[PDB]
Amino acid sequence: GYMLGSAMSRPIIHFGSDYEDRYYRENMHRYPNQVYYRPMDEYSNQNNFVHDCVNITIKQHTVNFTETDVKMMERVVEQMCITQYERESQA
Ligand SMILES: [Cl-]
Repeated sequence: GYMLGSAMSRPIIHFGSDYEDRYYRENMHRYPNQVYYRPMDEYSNQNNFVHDCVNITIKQHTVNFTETDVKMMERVVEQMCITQYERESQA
């Protein structure tokens, strides 16, 4: 029973690796702009929410993708899952 959030903008994250900084700029459109999540009411801890959200969002979006893609999406979808938590908090 994982819901799917509405579209949001993909963040722009900068990486220490010059390769990865640039890889992200070019490929960022290949990554989710929505996130899967179990509902905020089933968690006391945002860390568990985000962790779940990242795991499911990245599975659903691969169930095409490099190892580098998965580092990218780990940092970037976390940040989107945090945004989504913010969305549910406000509500
Ligand atoms: Cl996480």
